[PDB]
Amino acid sequence: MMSIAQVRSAGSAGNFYTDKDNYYVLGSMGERWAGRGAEQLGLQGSVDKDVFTRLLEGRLPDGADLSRMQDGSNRHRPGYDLTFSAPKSVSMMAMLGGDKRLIDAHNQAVDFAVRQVEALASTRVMTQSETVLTGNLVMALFNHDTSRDQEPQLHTHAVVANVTQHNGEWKTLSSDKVGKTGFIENVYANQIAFGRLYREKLKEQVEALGYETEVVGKHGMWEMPGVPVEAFSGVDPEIKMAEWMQTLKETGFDIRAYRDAADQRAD
Ligand SMILES: [Mg+2]
Repeated sequence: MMSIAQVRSAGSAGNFYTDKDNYYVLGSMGERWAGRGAEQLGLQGSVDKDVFTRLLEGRLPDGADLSRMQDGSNRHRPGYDLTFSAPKSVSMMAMLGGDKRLIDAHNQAVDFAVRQVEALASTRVMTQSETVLTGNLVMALFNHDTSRDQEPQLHTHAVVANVTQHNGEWKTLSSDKVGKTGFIENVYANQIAFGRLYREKLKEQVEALGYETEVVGKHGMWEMPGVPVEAFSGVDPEIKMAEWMQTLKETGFDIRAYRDAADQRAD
């Protein structure tokens, strides 16, 4: 699924997305830049925290600056956070099960969905304003491993900076409340579909690995049959991790055998 929320403020955002405690189980954040806007800025690969933070403030390495300081406060909205969450069975198998290929499958599915989101990129150019498609965004993807309930959950925070290049200049992303022609409005209207696109893309890959899937909800929500999702549904990263492993062992589920059955059943 894909959750949508506005990024709070430049600083705390920087700290949240790169906070080690959010990806302790994964061991890595696996962050990377994405979006045609990023390639145009020369931003590729790993994300430097200072550059990411300044970007959320509206300051580009390009030299362009969209910050609007009003008595110590920046009124430039940082951007949006689109979170793609993998199904519980995948998260368990990836993080507690050892199958790292599923993390990679999760990334590729997220990468795929984010491209379709980028196509909605637009800016407001009042000639009466109007929205004009831009087709480029600057994004930073960060992987986290825990849900709000402290259960295993592989999810990627797709942070979309509030900037976009139009006719050479960097402008803020479109916002149209009334006609709902703005970028964010178009994202909301397709929230389900995008989360759907990500899930479908992830499903194809997991099935190519030899894994089975089963629809457990609406809009195609699915889980890998047989995985004890139940056990994980209902302060110190190291202790939390030890607990997850402990409650899993107590489910009696033989993870490795599950993996081998997928292998001897793939190709
Ligand atoms: Mg998180």
